[PDB]
Amino acid sequence: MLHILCQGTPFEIGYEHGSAAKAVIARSIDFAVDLIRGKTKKTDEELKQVLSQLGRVIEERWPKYYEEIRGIAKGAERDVSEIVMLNTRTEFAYGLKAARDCTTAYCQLPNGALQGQNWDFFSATKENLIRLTIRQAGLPTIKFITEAGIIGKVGFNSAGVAVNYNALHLQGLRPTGVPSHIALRIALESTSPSQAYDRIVEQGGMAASAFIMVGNGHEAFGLEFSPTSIRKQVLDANGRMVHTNHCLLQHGKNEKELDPLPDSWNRHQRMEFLLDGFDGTKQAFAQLWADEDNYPFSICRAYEEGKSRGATLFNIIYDHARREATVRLGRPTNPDEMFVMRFDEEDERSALNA
Ligand SMILES: [Cl-]
Repeated sequence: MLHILCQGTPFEIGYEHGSAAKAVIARSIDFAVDLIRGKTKKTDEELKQVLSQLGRVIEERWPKYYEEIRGIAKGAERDVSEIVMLNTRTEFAYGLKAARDCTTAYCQLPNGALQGQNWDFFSATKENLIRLTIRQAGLPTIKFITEAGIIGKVGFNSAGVAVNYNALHLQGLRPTGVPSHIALRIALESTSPSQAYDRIVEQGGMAASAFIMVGNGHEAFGLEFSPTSIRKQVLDANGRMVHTNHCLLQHGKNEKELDPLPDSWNRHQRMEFLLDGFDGTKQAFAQLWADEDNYPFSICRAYEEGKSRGATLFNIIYDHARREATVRLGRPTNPDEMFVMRFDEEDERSALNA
C-alpha cells in the first residue's frame, strides 16, 4: 500500500502527505463530494460556506492540525475546504441528513494482549487507503491506515498506544466540538491509553457520534460518544472487549440511537461466541476476522448489490507484546495484500527528541 513518511513541522508533514498522495486525495474528494451530495438538497455554494465555518473552528481550536491540513491542501493542490471536508466527512454527512429530514476486539492475555478490527465501508474507498508514518520531534511516532487526505484514523504509535474506530450513530451535532478524526489523532499522539482518555476529555465535548477504542499491552478502554455523552467500555470478566456499530453502554435518558443495522447485534453476538472458543494464539486470533456467518453481513463483510452496500476493506491486528501491527487489505478471507508495521530506531529517536 502507498506508505508515506512525513516528518518536520505540521505544515511539512501535511505537504509530504498531500504531494505523495495527490492522485489518491483527488479520488477521496470525488468520493466524499458524491456521498455529501446524496445527503442534501443544499447548493454547493452553501456547502462551501459550511466548510469554511468548520475550517475556522479547527484553525482556532487545533492550530497544529489546521497547519497540517493546510500542508495537505498545498501538496495535493486542493483547497483547504476540500481537505477540511475529508477530515469532517462523517460529521458533515450527519449534519446534512439531520437538516434534510466495523467489528473490533481486545483480549487481555498473559503472554501478550491482542487487539484488532475489521473496517467496513463502501468498497470504492479501499483504493484510496494509504498509510502514513508521522514523525514529530518529542511526540510518539505514528503509523496509521487512512483514506488519503485524513490526519487521524486507525493505527498505533511508538509508545504502544493502538487505536480502533467504529461507526456509531447517536443523535446530535455540535459544530464547535472535537471532530472524531481529530480525537483519533489526539489519541495517536498520546503516550498511554490513560493520557489518550484525559486528552480527549480535555477537549470539552465531541462534535458528533462514534466509537473509539484505545489500548496498549496493559490496559484498554472503549468510548461510545455523542455531543451529550461520553461513556467508557471496559474489559469484561474474560478480559475481553468487543464492539460493533451499536450502543452497548448505558447512556443518558435523552440519547437516541439512529438506524443501526440489524447485523450489528448479530456480529457482536458472533464475535463473543468465537472468542469463547478462542485458544489465545495469534494464528487463531487472525482467523476470527475471516468469519462469514450471516454472509454477506458477516464479520468479514462482503458487497452484494441489493443486499449489502459495503465490504470489509481492511483488517488490522496489534500484537501488543512485540509492538507490531499486521495489516490485511481487503477481506481477510482472501487479502489483497498483507504487511507488518513496526517502529525502528529512528522512529524512536524522533519520539525522544534525541
Ligand atoms: Cl461540496
